[PDB]
Amino acid sequence: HHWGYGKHNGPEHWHKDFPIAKGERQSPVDIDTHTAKYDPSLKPLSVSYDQATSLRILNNGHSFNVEFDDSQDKAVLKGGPLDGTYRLIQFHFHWGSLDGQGSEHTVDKKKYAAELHLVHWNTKYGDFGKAVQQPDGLAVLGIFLKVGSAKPGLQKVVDVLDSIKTKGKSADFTNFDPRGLLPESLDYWTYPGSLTTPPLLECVTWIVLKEPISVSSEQVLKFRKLNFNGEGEPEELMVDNWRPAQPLKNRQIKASFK
Ligand SMILES: [Zn+2]
Repeated sequence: HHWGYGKHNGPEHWHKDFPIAKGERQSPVDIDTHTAKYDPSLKPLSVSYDQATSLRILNNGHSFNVEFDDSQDKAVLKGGPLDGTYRLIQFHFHWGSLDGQGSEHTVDKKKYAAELHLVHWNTKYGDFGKAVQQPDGLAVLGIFLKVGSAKPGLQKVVDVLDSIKTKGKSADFTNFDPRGLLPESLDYWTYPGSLTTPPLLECVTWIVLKEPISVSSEQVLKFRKLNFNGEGEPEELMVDNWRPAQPLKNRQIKASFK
C-alpha cells in the first residue's frame, strides 16, 4: 500500500514502488571509522544561517519538519565538498521507540537516539523541484542526537509539538534560529547518496557531522508523542521512522578531519 515505516509498508517493501531503493548510491550507510579516508583537500563548511526565515512546523505523517523561506540567498550552505550555493529549505528528524536506536547513519554500527536533517538545494538549478532530478541537486547536513544535557535551541521545537500531534496539523513557526541546533565543531564525513524516504532519488551529497548534539531524554520523549495517523483514525505512534543502513557499494567515505 502507501509507503510507511511499518512491517507491511516499511523500508524492506519500498523497492516494489521505488525500484531505485536497490540502487548504487542509496542512503543511509554505516560509517566505518577506519576505511573512511581523510581527504586534506576538503574545505571547511561555510554556513550562513543568520538570515534564515522559518515559516511553519508540520506533521506530514512520516515526521515533522520546519519550513523556511528559501526565496533569497539568506540561509545558505557552501564550502566543504560543494561547488556553488545551496539554500536551506527545511529540516526534520528521525527517532526510535527507545533511546538506543533512531538514527539512520551509524558510526561503526553505533546507533544514536536520533538524527536531524537540514535539507538544501543547489541554486544553479533554479528550484527544489528541478534540483532533485540532478545528482548534485541537494546537500543534506546530518546531525546525530545523543541523550545527555538539554540543547537550549531545540526547546522551542519540542514545545510546539503538542499542538501538531496528528498528520495534517500545521503551526506558524517564525523566528526560529537553526543555529541553536549545531554542534561546536564542523568536522564531517562526506559521501554521495540519496533521499532516505521515497522517492529515494540519488541526488544528495551527504555531510554528516562527527560531533553529535546532546539533548535530554526529557526532550527526546516529546518526539515520541506524535502520531502517524490523522485526526479521527487508528492511533499509531510516530516512532522508529528511520531507514536502516544500505550497502555502501563502490563508494568511499571521506573525512575532513585526520
Ligand atoms: Zn531525513
